[PDB]
Amino acid sequence: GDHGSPDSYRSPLASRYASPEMCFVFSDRYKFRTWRQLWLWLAEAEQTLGLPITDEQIREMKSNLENIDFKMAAEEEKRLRHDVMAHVHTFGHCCAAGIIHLGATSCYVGDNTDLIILRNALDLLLPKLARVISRLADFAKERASLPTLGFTHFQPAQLTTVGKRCCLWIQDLCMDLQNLKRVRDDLRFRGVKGTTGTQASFLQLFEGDDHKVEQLDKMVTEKAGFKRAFIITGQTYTRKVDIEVLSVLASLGASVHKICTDIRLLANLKEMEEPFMPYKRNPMRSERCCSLARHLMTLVMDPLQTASVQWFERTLDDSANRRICLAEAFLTADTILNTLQNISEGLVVYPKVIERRIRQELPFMATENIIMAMVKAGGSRQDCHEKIRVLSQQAASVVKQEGGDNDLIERIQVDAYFSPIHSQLDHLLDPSSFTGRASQQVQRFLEEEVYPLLKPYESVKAE
Amino acid sequence: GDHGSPDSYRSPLASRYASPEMCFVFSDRYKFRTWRQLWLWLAEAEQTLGLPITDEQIREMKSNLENIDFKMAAEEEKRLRHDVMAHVHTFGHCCPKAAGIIHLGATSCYVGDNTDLIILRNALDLLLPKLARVISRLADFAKERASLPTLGFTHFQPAQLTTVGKRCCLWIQDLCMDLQNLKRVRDDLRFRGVKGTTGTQASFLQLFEGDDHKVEQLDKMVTEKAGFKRAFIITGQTYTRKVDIEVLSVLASLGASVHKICTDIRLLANLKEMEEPYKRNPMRSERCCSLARHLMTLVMDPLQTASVQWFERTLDDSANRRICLAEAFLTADTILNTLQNISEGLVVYPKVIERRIRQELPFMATENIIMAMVKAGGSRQDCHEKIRVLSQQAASVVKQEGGDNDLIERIQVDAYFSPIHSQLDHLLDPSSFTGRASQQVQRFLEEEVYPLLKPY
Amino acid sequence: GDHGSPDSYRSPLASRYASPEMCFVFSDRYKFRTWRQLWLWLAEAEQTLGLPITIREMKSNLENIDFKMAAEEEKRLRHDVMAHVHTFGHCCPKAAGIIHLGATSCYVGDNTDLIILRNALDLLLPKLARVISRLADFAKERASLPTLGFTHFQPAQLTTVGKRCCLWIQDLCMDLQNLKRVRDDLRFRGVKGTTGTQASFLQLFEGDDHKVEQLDKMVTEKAGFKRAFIITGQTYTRKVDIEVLSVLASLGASVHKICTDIRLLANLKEMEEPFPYKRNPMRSERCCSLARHLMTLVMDPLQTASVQWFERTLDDSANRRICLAEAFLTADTILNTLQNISEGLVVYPKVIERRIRQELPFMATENIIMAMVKAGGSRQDCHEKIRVLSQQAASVVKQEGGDNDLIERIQVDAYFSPIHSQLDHLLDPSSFTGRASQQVQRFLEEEVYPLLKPYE
Amino acid sequence: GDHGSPDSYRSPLASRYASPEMCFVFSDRYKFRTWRQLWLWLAEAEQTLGLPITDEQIREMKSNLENIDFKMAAEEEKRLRHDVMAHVHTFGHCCPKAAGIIHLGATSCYVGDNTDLIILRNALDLLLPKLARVISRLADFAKERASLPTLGFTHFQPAQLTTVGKRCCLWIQDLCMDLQNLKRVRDDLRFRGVKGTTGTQASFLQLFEGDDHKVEQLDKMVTEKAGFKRAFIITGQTYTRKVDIEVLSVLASLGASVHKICTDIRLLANLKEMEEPFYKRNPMRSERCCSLARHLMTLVMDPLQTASVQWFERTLDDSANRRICLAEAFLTADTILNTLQNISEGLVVYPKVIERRIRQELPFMATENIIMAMVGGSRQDCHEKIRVLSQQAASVVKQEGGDNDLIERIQVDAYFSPIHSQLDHLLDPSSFTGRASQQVQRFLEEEVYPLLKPYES
Ligand SMILES: Nc1ncnc2c1ncn2[C@@H]1O[C@H](COP(=O)(O)O)[C@@H](O)[C@H]1O
Ligand SMILES: Nc1ncnc2c1ncn2[C@@H]1O[C@H](COP(=O)(O)O)[C@@H](O)[C@H]1O
Ligand SMILES: Nc1ncnc2c1ncn2[C@@H]1O[C@H](COP(=O)(O)O)[C@@H](O)[C@H]1O
Ligand SMILES: Nc1ncnc2c1ncn2[C@@H]1O[C@H](COP(=O)(O)O)[C@@H](O)[C@H]1O
Ligand SMILES: [Cl-]
Ligand SMILES: [Cl-]
Ligand SMILES: [Cl-]
Ligand SMILES: [Cl-]
Repeated sequence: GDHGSPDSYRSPLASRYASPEMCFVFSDRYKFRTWRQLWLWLAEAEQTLGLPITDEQIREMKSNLENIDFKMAAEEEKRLRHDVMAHVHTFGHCCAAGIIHLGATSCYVGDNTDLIILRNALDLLLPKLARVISRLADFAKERASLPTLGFTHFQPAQLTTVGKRCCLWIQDLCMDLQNLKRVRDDLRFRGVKGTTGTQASFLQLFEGDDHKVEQLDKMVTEKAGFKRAFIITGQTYTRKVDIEVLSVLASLGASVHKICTDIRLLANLKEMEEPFMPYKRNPMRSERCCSLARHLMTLVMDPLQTASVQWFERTLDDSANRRICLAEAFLTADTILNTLQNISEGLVVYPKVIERRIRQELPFMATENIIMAMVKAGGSRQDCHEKIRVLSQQAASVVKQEGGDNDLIERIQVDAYFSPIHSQLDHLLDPSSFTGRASQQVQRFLEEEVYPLLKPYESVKAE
Repeated sequence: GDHGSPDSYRSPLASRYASPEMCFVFSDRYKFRTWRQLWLWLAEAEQTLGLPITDEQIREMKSNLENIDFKMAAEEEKRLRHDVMAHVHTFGHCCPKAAGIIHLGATSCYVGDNTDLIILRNALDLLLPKLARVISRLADFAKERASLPTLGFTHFQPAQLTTVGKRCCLWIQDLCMDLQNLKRVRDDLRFRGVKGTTGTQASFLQLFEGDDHKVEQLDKMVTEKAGFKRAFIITGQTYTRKVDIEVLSVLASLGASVHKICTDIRLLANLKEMEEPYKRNPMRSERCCSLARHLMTLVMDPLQTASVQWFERTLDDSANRRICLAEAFLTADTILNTLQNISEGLVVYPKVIERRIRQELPFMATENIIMAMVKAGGSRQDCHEKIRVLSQQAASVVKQEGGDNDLIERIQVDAYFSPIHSQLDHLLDPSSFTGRASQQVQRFLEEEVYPLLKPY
Repeated sequence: GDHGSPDSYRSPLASRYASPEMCFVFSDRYKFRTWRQLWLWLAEAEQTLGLPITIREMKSNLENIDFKMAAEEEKRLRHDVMAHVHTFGHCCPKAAGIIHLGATSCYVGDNTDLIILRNALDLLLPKLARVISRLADFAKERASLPTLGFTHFQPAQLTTVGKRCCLWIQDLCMDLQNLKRVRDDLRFRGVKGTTGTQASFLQLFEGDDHKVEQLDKMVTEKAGFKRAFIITGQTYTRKVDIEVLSVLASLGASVHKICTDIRLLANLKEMEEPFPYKRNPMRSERCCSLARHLMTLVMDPLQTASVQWFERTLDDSANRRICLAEAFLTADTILNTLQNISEGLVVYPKVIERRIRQELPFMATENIIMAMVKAGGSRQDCHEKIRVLSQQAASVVKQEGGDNDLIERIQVDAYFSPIHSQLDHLLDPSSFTGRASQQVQRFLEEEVYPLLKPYE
Repeated sequence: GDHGSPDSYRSPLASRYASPEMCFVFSDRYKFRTWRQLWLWLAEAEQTLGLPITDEQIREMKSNLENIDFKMAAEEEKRLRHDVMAHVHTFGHCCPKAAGIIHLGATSCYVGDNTDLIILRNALDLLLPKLARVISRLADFAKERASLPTLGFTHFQPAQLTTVGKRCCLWIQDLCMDLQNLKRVRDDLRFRGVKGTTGTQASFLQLFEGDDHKVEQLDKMVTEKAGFKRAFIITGQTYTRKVDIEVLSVLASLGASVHKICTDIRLLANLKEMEEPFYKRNPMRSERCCSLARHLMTLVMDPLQTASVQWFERTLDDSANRRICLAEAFLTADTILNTLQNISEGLVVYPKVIERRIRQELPFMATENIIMAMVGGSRQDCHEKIRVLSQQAASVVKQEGGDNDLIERIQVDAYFSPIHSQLDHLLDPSSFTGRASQQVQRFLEEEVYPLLKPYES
């Protein structure tokens, strides 16, 4: 087992889905290395502020951040039924021992690690989402002027373009990118707060010096790479934070489910397919994204409920739930972005299928323009409307009652009434003349909104 | 290793929480051995109904149900991008004589769906006795404490006395509703059987040269081999994903029951009236609420999934079900194992309970005091007013001074209540305020609980 | 006015969606009438058990509800049940003293909610049965009409229009069984006192437990319920609300799936909702919209039950006013709308036929190979030859936007001369539907009609 | 009547809970007045950009924005089975000159969607001041009570003392995050504008005879008339239903905050340490807040599911759901904030009840400082001797239902002779509250007051 024995349950998010990078962020090695990192930082800062901590103690700790004895820690945890003290012991064993965790409570490691993990998990998602957006934007640009049947109520509607529709998709994902970046940036550090949030043990440690306590809190926050620490906590950071993070993943799920549902419907229509020659192909990656996106939406109710029933300075009914929902929300989001990147790399378009479908539907939407051209030729709008209405009903009935191709244009051609227009008919039915401002909209959107958001991710010159 | 390297995420449900039995039911070994079992049962039934399958082919399959080369299946899935096809191939590799007849006529869901149904039913069967055992233990506690008065709480404020056992029956009753729900869903679970790519059995009909009777026989025979009483007549490719709603909905409701019970226990621990088996934290109860919450959340997965299945099925159910079905059962198992341990060891502190009743009961006793004063030949009008002023004073000592409730002491030295003084002991006997609590416990256990547990 | 002024928010469920019958079940008039009806049943039973009571000015004033007075009382007391005892007592001067004799507020509040829930289920059941019956008529009508099967919303082994309708019918039949079980299993709260201990009643009957049990039996029987709880706190267990809204949520999932399928078939022009060029399946869209809210709402009672403390907390009350009515008014609307969709549902066989003509040839190549082998050809060779023609046809379709000409390519090819005479029969769509039509028949005879018989 | 007759279901959110102002924002009068406002603005802008619309047509529409014939609209809707077309016809009745130009070029969503956006923003602007007031009132209380020791609770068991004001800061902090969220969502809300049937503006482009600049300017002009800084460039028929998730998710999070705060107050009410403003009193307002906050949380699943299954340029399966969830979420949030303002206005505290509970629990928390004070004694010996006294004190409390007599046991014991002199001082409750008071002062100065300064009036 690197994901373990097949003789016991193994989470598919670990064993089947998420990237090894995100799997590692939520691994026990990452967690426990981070606990040691935090104890190292507490030591460093406690020394600076005058506590009795030698340079030598700080070096032996720094030298053993990664040398974690998991068999030992498991045995100690089993005996003490307390994970942090088990790790204090184990870290002391290879180390500095008497001053590890000096003055701190358990959440100094547990809760601050959770915050580092959440932020690092966001930092993994962000470039992946930007890559998907960038890949879709290339597609939108390429296909900006390609007419395609519009759909409202999934019924034929005013033509759009393949690239304009792709912009609906991109825009939602751009809102996600802004949301994730905001949440990542605004995440605050718990810091040093004590059992109930009052910093009592640290205040005793610093012999009543409130300013040394405030300095320590700022120092560990800065070492952890956070710009801001909470002033106010109970035992832990407010679980409202977990709602904020999972809500943004839930809304990302909704965007992806919509996008991948559209692609599935386009695949049925044979207009677009997932990246690669068999005649029948199933949109399995999009089906998978929808399946996983749904679980992201579902999971938002976990942190909403948890926060709602936290009592006072903390109840421990948050712990098991968070171990599952935070890790699994991010493993799920990771998988979805990885798959969606793959989807976005070489979407297959069939312009001749799209054209055929337009040829079958457009004439029903062209009748106003035909009416205008007759009236421009000095015809009667009224008479023309009545006549064209009857031809259209007849064409529609051939389609449904006979299962034939649409013959409206043929009907108009052999009708002498429309003789003043027969020479304009090809021009009047040119699909590019029905797509409104779709291509211009693509260009403006990409220039004004999409590329500026992508500029921090970019990662040839005139000479 | 067994649970994997510490360099990946490892589910807490596997490594921390659930029993080995439930973890085994949701293991890849059990899943794939069951795929092979289903292929064996298909071959046996098909041979019986006249298809060209040999005893040697059958013996080969039977001999290799557990002999699963997980490495080969992983490689072949990477190549084929199809999990069932990968396992058909892998099973044909260790069963070369049988290779050509494995999966004959079937679509992938034949093994996938039917195995999930077998797993769901077996998971229900592990839960049901554990739930019965929790109910039995709480029933014993309820009988033992049926007559033990305790302060009633409405709005979490002092109310008409109950008994420790009577309150316990609130917990038990919800859990009995859960036992009944789980049993009904278990007994009512139908097998998908043999249905074909779109549910029409077209492949099987062709194999049997248009003999509809043989197709129906095949469906009956695999169903019976699988230990199910009934198969669907109607399916698309999959069994209706409405089934997953039915199963996870009863688990969600069980989560709500547990969350409430364990909330009350956590409050009782604050009150120092009851504890789980000087600072002592109700951590098992906290863990149960925490996991019960997840059980409730998960119900939204199958509701959504079934709502957007298109036609004879879409594959957007598959990843989701891999996550939620196992998680729901592992979560439920864990709660019931933990609740078993809580139920085994509940400690009651009667002296604390009695102290609290003595602090609160005098304020609820004023009516009784009036009636005795009245029957002694006193003014219902005047006795109310006299007692009300003493009560206002006593209430101020409690809230304004943080003092003990001295309402009875007040009445004892007030001569207007002379007719009543001899009776005060008896007028404030907490046993006389519990209404029918203890009788309710006895009737409930005899009429409702014991009969439900008799089968376990 | 009847739905109020347009200058405030008015629920669309009342003003736009639900039937007047369902609206009236969740009306204040129905609610407060039932309060008085309960008060009459309480006084009647109390008299039969010998309390001091002679009932007719109560039975007189069941409908004579002075809403103006009651609102003034409630402002004054900030307690709805208190307000209506005073009001009913105002118009009932002869009985004011004996109204609510012994009871806590939940005697009217909670039992009325159970009466309302059961009456609401009783409005839904016939509606659901009727929809099922209409869909069954349609399934039988179209049992043999071949239609393109769909998995992943890609072409798959043919089904029939009627067989696909059976997928929809089955999910609804499960809903009908669920709704009937919950209706039949609903227990009355009866007479239970403030914390569930019947202390006030025990007192009233001077310690006679038997009479308290009898009273409880009597009011339950008067309310038309078979069974009361033995065990309650102040209220019936809010687990009941989970059981009810969960079955509604599952109904929403069924309906959302069915109406999604209809919307897809509407895009394909194979089906249309009953009678401009553009035809939109707006009733099916509305059903999906509302079904979605029905699934959403299950999280309300789940959360509520999970955080009820001890013998009850009042944080259930506002929530239940919203979610219970809304769930039933939503479900009423969906059933009404779905009935309307079923009535005149339009099928276009020639559209269905044309699409099968475009897709079936790609699924027919195995049968053509078999016919050629039978004519003494190589399986392998024939496969290669038909593969090249199939790729040509697929390119016409996807690369050129043409009609599928595979059958024509085979017809004009001399290699396939041994089966040219058989092609028309080899491509007969009815020969590709497997057991679809027989399954419709078996399902309707064994499962649907027996289920509907009781609703005849 | 005003909320309708008692013979039908009447939403309790209208009839029983929400403020009349929020009820008005989600009323039909407001909705259909706003549809008319949007039609007028469209006509003004189109006229300016050169379409054949006259001043008297504009004046006619302007004169009739409130003159809504609801009976006629209902009859038209029963006839047309379409709400926007019914209202176009009905407006055209009271505006006969303008009738032919009402809705020119627009699709139905031009009024429906833009009105919803105006409504969401106006609803957000009604909540924000209410939330600010709650925060202010709690901040006042937190400052007053900043140094009042009270038992800390983890796992709802005795823990290191906090203060009444510090604990209040937990509540205030969550609500400040809500205030920031609501403001953000409000400020970032974009207008749908003029987009056409599938969002391509084809109809407008043709009206302007192919002049893209005119189409772009029309969209800008209506957006500016509606008081929005920014319009979408990209839409289908509708604004993206992701917007509805963004708004209801912030409301759901506020529900979570409120549920937690009011759960704490209900627990304090049990302990008799704090009560809601004016012997047995029930925290019924806090209970109702929890009840409604729960519904606000539940509602988040509606928009999530809706957005997830919107096909292409839109499907109509959003419409009925949005009629219910958007109004209800806001009417629920309104009610909660109205009630919470009342709860926050005069919280009752009982210091002597608080003090007694601290006296019962603090000895068990003070044992470390006793050992420190003894340690010129022995850390090992003092710890073993103090342990047995704590076992004796704990069994009195639990097994015998008595008062905590640990301090007495120490006082009588000759061993602790050298510490008896300082025992009162060692058990001073203010010495156990850590930095609670200072944390409150810094929080209020740094984080809360600056957030509230924009709401001074
Ligand atoms: N106040 C606390 N803060 C942090 N961890 C705790 C606290 N109390 C107990 N624990 C430990 O945290 C872990 C919780 O386990 P679980 O419920 O499985 O997440 C166990 O090791 C507990 O012993
Ligand atoms: N119609 C089908 N029935 C069963 N399994 C399928 C079907 N189509 C594809 N699969 C396979 O099902 C698995 C789905 O993977 P996941 O989405 O990760 O659960 C993949 O290996 C697919 O190739
Ligand atoms: N124990 C109780 N049983 C029944 N109703 C109560 C109880 N306590 C208060 N009430 C009333 O129940 C109603 C709750 O209103 P709401 O929270 O708006 O549903 C109010 O009129 C309360 O005064
Ligand atoms: N494409 C559309 N855009 C806006 N409204 C529409 C559209 N199609 C239909 N409607 C109308 O929108 C309303 C939807 O009503 P409901 O489904 O009850 O919310 C009905 O009056 C419909 O006729
Ligand atoms: Cl700390
Ligand atoms: Cl099968
Ligand atoms: Cl009662
Ligand atoms: Cl528009």
